[PDB]
Amino acid sequence: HISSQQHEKAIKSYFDEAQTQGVIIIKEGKNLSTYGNALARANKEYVPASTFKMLNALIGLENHKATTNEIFKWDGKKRTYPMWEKDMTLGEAMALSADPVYQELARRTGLELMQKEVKRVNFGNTNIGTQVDNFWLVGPLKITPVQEVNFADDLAHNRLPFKLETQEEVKKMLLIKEVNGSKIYAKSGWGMGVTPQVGWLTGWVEQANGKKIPFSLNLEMKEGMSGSIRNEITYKSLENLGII
Ligand SMILES: *C(=O)[C@@H]([C@@H]1NC(C(=O)O)=C(S[C@@H]2CN[C@H](C(=O)N(C)C)C2)[C@@H]1C)[C@@H](C)O
Repeated sequence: HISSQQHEKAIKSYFDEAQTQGVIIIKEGKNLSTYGNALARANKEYVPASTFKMLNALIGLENHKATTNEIFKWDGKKRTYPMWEKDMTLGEAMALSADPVYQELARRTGLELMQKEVKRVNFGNTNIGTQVDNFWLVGPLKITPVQEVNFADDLAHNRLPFKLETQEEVKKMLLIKEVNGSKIYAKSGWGMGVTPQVGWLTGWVEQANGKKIPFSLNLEMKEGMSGSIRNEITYKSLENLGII
């Protein structure tokens, strides 16, 4: 009974109140809905940053460069964040968004196979350039919020061109929240070495009844913003719309 004008206003205000510019795309069935305080971002290209980890893991697992219980050892070198200084599975690394593990996995895949697989699944502008272990951070790979939500929709419904088992193993890594019999699966992203900086949270909601509603939030991150503003705007938006 809440008007769409009111939903649009409330979700715009969540971005306004985080002092950022952003959009959140929701897809119900085949219909895309765009909300937020910067709608024109929906079809603009940004680096995928750590959202690329979902496809890196699909490619690595499909091509047997890793398994889901293999432990990627910390090599003992200092990492940007102390929580990355430990040994972890692809799964743990997904939740911590640990770039060093994903960089190692990309190097096992190698530049040639990586290029072929990123073209094969049709991700973003599909260009990875000549450096297998940084193309998702500063270019040249870019992707729009519409393309990210369509990727999430594909993964949520096992539609990507990988085995069903590869897709389920990656999906199991992405569970971030359970809210009233609803499950939220998502990957966050924060591209710090592009200007302006870009924040992402892309995934889907699995409702109690089995329906999956994919989303993609995309915003401008600014110095001394907390990463958790991405989750908060998302949960508020999905709750406002009655998806969770
Ligand atoms: C991916 O985009 C980069 C990493 N991704 C994230 C993220 O999406 O939050 C971070 S932030 C890093 C992870 N956990 C630490 C933390 O204190 N929290 C935000 C919970 C800091 C990285 C920048 C990746 C390419 O570096």
